[PDB]
Amino acid sequence: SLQPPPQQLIVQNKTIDLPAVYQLNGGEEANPHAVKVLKELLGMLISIGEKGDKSVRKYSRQIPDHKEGYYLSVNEKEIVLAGNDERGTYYALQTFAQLLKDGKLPEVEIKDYPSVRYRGVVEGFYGTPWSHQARLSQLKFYGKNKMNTYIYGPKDDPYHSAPNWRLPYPDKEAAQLQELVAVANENEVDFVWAIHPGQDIKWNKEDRDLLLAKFEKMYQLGVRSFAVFFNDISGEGTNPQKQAELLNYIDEKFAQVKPDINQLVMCPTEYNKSWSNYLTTLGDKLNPSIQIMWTGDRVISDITRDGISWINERIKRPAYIWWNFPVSDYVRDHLLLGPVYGNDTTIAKEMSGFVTNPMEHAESSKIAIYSVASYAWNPAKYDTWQTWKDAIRTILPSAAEELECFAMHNSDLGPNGHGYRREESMDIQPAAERFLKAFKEGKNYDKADFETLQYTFERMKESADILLMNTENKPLIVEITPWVHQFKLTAEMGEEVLKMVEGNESYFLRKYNHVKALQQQMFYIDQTSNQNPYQPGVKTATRVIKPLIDRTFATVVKFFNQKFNAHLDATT
Ligand SMILES: CC1=[NH+][C@H]2[C@@H](O1)O[C@H](CO)[C@@H](O)[C@@H]2O
Ligand SMILES: [Ca+2]
Repeated sequence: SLQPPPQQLIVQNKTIDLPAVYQLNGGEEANPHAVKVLKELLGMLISIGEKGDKSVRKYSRQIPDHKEGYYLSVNEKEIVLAGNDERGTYYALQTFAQLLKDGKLPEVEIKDYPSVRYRGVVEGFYGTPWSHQARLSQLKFYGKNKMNTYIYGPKDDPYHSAPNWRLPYPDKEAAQLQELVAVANENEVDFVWAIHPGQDIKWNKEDRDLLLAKFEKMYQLGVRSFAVFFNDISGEGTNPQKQAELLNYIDEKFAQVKPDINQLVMCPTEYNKSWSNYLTTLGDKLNPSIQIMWTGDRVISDITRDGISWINERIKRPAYIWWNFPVSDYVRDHLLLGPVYGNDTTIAKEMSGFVTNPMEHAESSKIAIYSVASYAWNPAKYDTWQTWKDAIRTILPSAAEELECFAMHNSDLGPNGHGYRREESMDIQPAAERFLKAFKEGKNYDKADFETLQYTFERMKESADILLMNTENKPLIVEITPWVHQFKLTAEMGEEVLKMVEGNESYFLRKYNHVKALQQQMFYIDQTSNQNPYQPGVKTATRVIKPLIDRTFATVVKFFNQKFNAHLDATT
């Protein structure tokens, strides 16, 4: 199992021992970051190097001729880790580290390279920006999954957006950015520093000079890739001719002047199909090397063949995709922990880049991020479900089943202004649907369904309790804890409500009162946890499980009230 899966893989059904004695050719000429991964993992010859190095001369026809490509070979006689370029060598090592299992390797031959040129993450959501420690952890994770791109653009950073985009970062923060940049470098990730000036930009010399001075300060802190964001603004900063002129100016006086600038990227104001001469003005005027970002047919959407042709026709270049999932900044009471799916797997050539805007919950986003990394590297082989399982097992190996259970009932967004939904709880959804119907109509429910609902609530309780106490990824557990409490409460409510379904008039009373107490505890968590100004609270298992419970409760309470002439409160 390899994530992302390589372009080409031939496996020989033999295994070799990681050599106790070995001879390393190329250690001094190969990418230092790749050599470092190799030595920590470690007579038999091992050859490491970039094409052009004396170490790998014998394999140069083996090395794929692609940016970031690599040839990797393991057999009983030798090991070869040969990049087409320095980052390709590092990528060989990240594949190599996954082959190693118990001091053993399979005999293989891999030729690999990314299908999409830029792959990664844009921290571009509304809400609490990622902590410094969060970001350090992200960048290690990106290099492991061959994501080469991190776009730094937290809407609420005042040195990124209006009005202090004009001011150098204060010393403390600048030292932090500088560390991020060094750590990105170590993990072969391009730190792309974004600026968001359009809300108060003046199309004059004063503001244009300030923007270049700011980019120059960022250059001094090590930054080598840059973006200019014009998303979600109003006023004169939306002018497409002015924007293109600015980006072209930046390109002419900065990106073409410095020896080593990599990505120059812009996010347009009209960044999705439903929100549109703006696009053709940019496509025609903006220098061809400059990237243009795009979220799809709507603010939140998945990328289709027709959707991507539509945009590429207007911008006159392959669109650099900003995918708004798992971003939850418009449904902040939900965690979106489901599979990444819905994106067309045959359009790699029609995109310059593919990044995912994640949740404010950094560790919880690694499930989707790991999947996006898999998809963007090798879309033709992208496997939604398997990759979601591999993500979870990679992130929490000590409690993989429990995180799966929690994530599979924490996927949908609930009703929202963007109209964007995800599947959730599909496993039990038939059994749920059948159970509910047998009440609506007044018939006997199938027993197997009752038990499947029991088993589901039980596994939910187990997973909640185990996740709470897990110490392998504490930051993850801190992020999800309030939803964990609420998820456990849901499961307990579920067990008690089913017990109410199985008839004693005094037993039913105990169980009803118990359920009233559980509802109250859930109200309390919803009223005191995650109290943001927009979608306060904590909602979990909303698509299928919570309605199933609430409906079943309202039904059985009604039957009871009709039977014993009582007036129990049937609300939820
Ligand atoms: C390009 C773009 N910018 C906005 C918009 O898409 O919607 C996102 C999700 O609500 C939000 O996070 C982002 O800041
Ligand atoms: Ca070299």
